[PDB]
Amino acid sequence: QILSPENAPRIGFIGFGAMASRMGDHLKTAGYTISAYTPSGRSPSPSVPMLPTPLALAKQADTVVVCVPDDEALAASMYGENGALAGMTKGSLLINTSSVSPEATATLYEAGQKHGVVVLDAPVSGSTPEADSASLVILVGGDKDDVARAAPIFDAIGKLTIHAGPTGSGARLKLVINGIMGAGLTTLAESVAYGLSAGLDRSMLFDALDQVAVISPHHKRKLKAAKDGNFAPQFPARLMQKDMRLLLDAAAREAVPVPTLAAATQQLSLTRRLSPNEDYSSLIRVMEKIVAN
Amino acid sequence: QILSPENAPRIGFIGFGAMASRMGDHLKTAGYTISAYTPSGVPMLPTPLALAKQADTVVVCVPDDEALAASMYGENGALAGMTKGSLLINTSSVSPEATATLYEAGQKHGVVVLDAPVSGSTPEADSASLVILVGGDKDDVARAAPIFDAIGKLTIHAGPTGSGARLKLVINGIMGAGLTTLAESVAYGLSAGLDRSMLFDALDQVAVISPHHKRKLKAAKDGNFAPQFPARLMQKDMRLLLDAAAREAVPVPTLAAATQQLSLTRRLSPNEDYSSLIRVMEKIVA
Amino acid sequence: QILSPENAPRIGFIGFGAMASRMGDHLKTAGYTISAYTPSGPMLPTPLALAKQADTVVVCVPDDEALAASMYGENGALAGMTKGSLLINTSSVSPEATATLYEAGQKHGVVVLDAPVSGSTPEADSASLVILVGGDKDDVARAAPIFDAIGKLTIHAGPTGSGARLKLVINGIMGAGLTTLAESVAYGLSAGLDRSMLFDALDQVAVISPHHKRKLKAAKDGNFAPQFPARLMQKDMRLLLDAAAREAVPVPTLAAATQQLSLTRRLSPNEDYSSLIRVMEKIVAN
Amino acid sequence: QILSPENAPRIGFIGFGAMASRMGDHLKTAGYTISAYTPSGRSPSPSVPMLPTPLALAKQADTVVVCVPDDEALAASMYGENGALAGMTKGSLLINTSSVSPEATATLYEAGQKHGVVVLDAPVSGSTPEADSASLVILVGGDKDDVARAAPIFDAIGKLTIHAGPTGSGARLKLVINGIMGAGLTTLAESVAYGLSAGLDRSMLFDALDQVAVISPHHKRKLKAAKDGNFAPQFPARLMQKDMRLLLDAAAREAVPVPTLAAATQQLSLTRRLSPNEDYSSLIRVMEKIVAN
Ligand SMILES: NC(=O)C1=CN([C@@H]2O[C@H](COP(=O)(O)OP(=O)(O)OC[C@H]3O[C@@H](n4cnc5c(N)ncnc54)[C@H](O)[C@@H]3O)[C@@H](O)[C@H]2O)C=CC1
Ligand SMILES: NC(=O)C1=CN([C@@H]2O[C@H](COP(=O)(O)OP(=O)(O)OC[C@H]3O[C@@H](n4cnc5c(N)ncnc54)[C@H](O)[C@@H]3O)[C@@H](O)[C@H]2O)C=CC1
Ligand SMILES: NC(=O)C1=CN([C@@H]2O[C@H](COP(=O)(O)OP(=O)(O)OC[C@H]3O[C@@H](n4cnc5c(N)ncnc54)[C@H](O)[C@@H]3O)[C@@H](O)[C@H]2O)C=CC1
Repeated sequence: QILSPENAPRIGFIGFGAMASRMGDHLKTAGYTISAYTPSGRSPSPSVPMLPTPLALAKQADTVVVCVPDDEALAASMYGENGALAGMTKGSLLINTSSVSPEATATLYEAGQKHGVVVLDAPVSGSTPEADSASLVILVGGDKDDVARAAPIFDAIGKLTIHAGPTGSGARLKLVINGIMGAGLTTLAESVAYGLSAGLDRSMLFDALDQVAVISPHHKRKLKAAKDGNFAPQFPARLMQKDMRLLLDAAAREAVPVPTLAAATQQLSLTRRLSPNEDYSSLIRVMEKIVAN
Repeated sequence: QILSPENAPRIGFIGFGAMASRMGDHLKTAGYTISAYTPSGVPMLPTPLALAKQADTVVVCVPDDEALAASMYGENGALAGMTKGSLLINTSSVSPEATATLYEAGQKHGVVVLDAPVSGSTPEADSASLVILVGGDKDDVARAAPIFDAIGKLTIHAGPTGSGARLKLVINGIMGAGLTTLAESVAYGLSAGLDRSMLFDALDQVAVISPHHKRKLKAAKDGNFAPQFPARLMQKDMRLLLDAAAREAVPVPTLAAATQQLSLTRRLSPNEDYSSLIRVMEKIVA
Repeated sequence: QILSPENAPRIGFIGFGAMASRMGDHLKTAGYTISAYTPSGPMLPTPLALAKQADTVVVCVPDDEALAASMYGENGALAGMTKGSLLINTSSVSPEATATLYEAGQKHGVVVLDAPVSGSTPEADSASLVILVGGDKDDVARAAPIFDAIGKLTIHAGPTGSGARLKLVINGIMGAGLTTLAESVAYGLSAGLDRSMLFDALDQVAVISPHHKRKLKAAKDGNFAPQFPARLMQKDMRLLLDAAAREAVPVPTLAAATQQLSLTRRLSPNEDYSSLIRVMEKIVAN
Repeated sequence: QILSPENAPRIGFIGFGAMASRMGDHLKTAGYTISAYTPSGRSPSPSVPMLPTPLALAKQADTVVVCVPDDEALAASMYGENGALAGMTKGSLLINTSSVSPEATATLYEAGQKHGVVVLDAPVSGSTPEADSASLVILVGGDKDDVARAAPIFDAIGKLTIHAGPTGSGARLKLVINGIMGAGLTTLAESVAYGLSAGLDRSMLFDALDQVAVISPHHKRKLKAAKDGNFAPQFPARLMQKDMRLLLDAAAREAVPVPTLAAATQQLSLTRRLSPNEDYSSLIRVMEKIVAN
């Protein structure tokens, strides 16, 4: 039952990008055999065999991990003529680490039920540095017994597994954390922009904010990087802004007013428009440029 | 000219509330003689003038621009009682305009005014772990160092006059919008069916919430909004920041949204901690 | 080719609510034979059965999910229409749902016009709707008798998808127009202005739209009988914000308005979306 | 008592810019004698006598009308030995048409009481085209008997006098109306921007929006001008954004949450930063440039 390497050695990835490839390396170290599918056929890992379709990927894996950008990519690869779900055996596990909507999560869970496949919604908190060090925090929705089955996989890629509740709970908890992260950055960029506009020395201001208790450790790391103009993508603007769009849609469906998060989303739209592929913290540089002019 | 206890033993306070009384206690331990004036009435003095006449250094801790003007200016105000060459230290959270007015007025009296607001609330004042954010001349900041060292753990020299007031506004914005962001995000999670205890405990484990805001979240788990920084003062600070950002023509939509949420917070409970917005949002969702 | 009563007398509706019924009254007067399907309950049992006995299909459903439920599959409307026929979608749905339906119609040889309308139940009563239509010029001309009977003006917005997009533009203006007015009134009341003075004064200024002045007059009397319910206005705002995020366009005023309309929907989903005026009055009155 | 041209022919202006000079022409037509003071000594009407100080203006005028940009300009010319109040005679009327804060309004009313001068806060709704046609709406605070005294002056410059309440009521009603105007424009600019970003033809879209009932007559006029790129200053961004700052300060003092107005203010800050002196409707062009990227 437990998906240890002896019981279920073959883990197939649907999607194999910045996070998934780093996850795969820790799973390979833990004793699993890794394979992957991507629409392009390329991936950052040359030694990982590539399968031609999602169906072919699923037909030769014991467990499937999904790590795709959005609802549309998830639907493109799980359903249809060559979709992954129909390639899985009854009683097997699908682990979705993608950041997708509650609706996409419910659709996949239901489709899994029809095929006899248990789908865990297990998005992660942490970016590429945390993927590198296997210090991700797994946010998982599903039955306790199914989370237990996946324990060795979660343990290999992360430092902590939070059982958020039944199916859908992991996806919702991820949306919560994404909103905190996105609005924390827009808040910081706007506050820095006011300080600079009001004449504060840039080097003094960036170093002073490293000393205050009201900024998170994640955002202090972004602020230090931004002092250096370093926006190499850990979490690109295109993905952060998509997560903000998903959160605002979910909050509207629940009829919860979230004006701070809604404002932050618009700032991250501007960030994405100006540079989709650099780190989402580049809004700091955007705001600096506004006040320079 | 350094303002050590042996050189300037008498520190007189204009305003003596939660923060100031805690600062005054730490300056007493450091060896200064504390006096104070408050509108309501440590030895107390009946007027700002009387307070400044019997003090070597004056420290101001008043709520807003209006209180600052009422106690600094005029024949019974603090400046009229001060002597050329002395220092006034304003720790109040006031506008850049009020700061510039007081600096210029101080100059006419031969008094150097340091704008030295602080980061940290009553727990930080209790433990003298405040961060002092001070604007002024390098040598005047040095004159005040023993006072700043008694009440805090770090003095940040932010620049010339007005730089401390501006840096406090920056930090206020981060603090206020950090709270409104957290309240809204928790509200979504609860509205989407997440178990309350699970959600509060999970958020204590993530790296994207500040230590300050994680403390607020733990208190909110218990419905505890006893004031450390009351909604009326946080919302006032947000009003000041948004006024200054408008005068500088800097678009700050996240801070503007947070300000409106803190207006609602103040309306519903002006005196409980500003983190009570967490409760306000829980009640909306419920 | 033209869908006159002579050439295409039978118009079948998918959905038949507040606007679709009023739409049908005018098409009846124009000489068409009206039939309809709704999931509740001349009424036909399925969308398939509806389409089989209609010459033109008009769709008026609340959201993307309802559109997909009734459009697709063996019991869906498309499975029952003939190549060369035309489906007119007047529903307020997403650009994504619009594109999906257009492509599905192509596979069946069916042209899908996205023709949402501007105007509410009073304009549907008087055939005063403005039709906002995307499609080929020749397909739009085919539908002209139908658009002329239900409305006063047909705007050809561009190719397929252009009507859906133009509707989203107009929905943003309508929604944020109301939230702006509700907050401005709220500030006025909180600052002590007489309520009847204030409502009457705003009726006389040139910066409020005729639509919003009619809402303001109704709100003066506390009348929020639904013409456009909060649940549907807030859904339209959700769609617009999703579309604006997909296009990466920053729209802070529209995003703020959406959050106020989420509160409005939560407090009263079925009253007119203008009830936010009352919601804000109650915030100010405590 | 009634301030008709017969009883009180002389009207002196403190400030004489775009609005005040147009008011002056209609008062001249109604049979008043016009004089003015500006700090610069010049005005768009070269046929009107200029006075060197506010004090000198008030000494030779029966009623004084004030039309200055902001609180700071108001205090500079009302107070002190050279100010207008020092030159007015007990029992005369001061009519302030400036858009200033409720605090500045209360200060000037109390100061006028000390001098025996009743101050009416009478800002106006309407811009330069309405001033040209005397279609202004006067929003006046004060006692009904003092409003009645000023009726012939209000009638010559406007089409409707709204008695908003006691002192301070006109200033507050002007703030209400300014917020509707400002956020009406930012709403329209953002909605147009979405439409353009989604591929709608520019000419089609501007013309289509002229046909819908959810845009005000004022903003329809701005939309037509914006199609033409015409942002000649009727109401410059620097003054609109100042008015929004005043409204958001007042709303914060009243603890009233106004998120749509707050969002609009930030958009008008960007507008002012990019072009302070063009019409405030230039945000439409700003947003078009953002989507052109
Ligand atoms: N900091 C981060 O980057 C984190 C990202 N996430 C989430 O994890 C997911 C993956 O993120 P990254 O690896 O950073 O993205 P990425 O852009 O680096 O990788 C995307 C991968 O998915 C593949 N892909 C695209 N469409 C596909 C389809 N239809 N079927 C299968 N594969 C497809 C791409 O070829 C690529 O291998 C996203 O949902 C993201 O929001 C979660 C935690 C943190
Ligand atoms: N002021 C207004 O009410 C206007 C509304 N609209 C849009 O027109 C559409 C309909 O609006 P209203 O008639 O006012 O709404 P409504 O709620 O009064 O009518 C909805 C109708 O659709 C039916 N329906 C529900 N689910 C269905 C499904 N899965 N398949 C088929 N029919 C289904 C319902 O039974 C009902 O007959 C919405 O997209 C709305 O946003 C557009 C213009 C103005
Ligand atoms: N569309 C508009 O332009 C409208 C403007 N208002 C308000 O009316 C006031 C004037 O606006 P505009 O005439 O358009 O501006 P403007 O800039 O054309 O006129 C300003 C006038 O005041 C004078 N001035 C400046 N500082 C002064 C001081 N300290 N003392 C005396 N005069 C001084 C200037 O020399 C000039 O004559 C402002 O408060 C504005 O917000 C009201 C309604 C509409």
